Amino acid sequence: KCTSDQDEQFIPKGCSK
Repeated sequence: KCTSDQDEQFIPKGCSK
């Protein structure tokens, strides 16, 4: 997930991957 709760400026390792 890219957005988790709310992480608009932050995407984790594996989101767009």
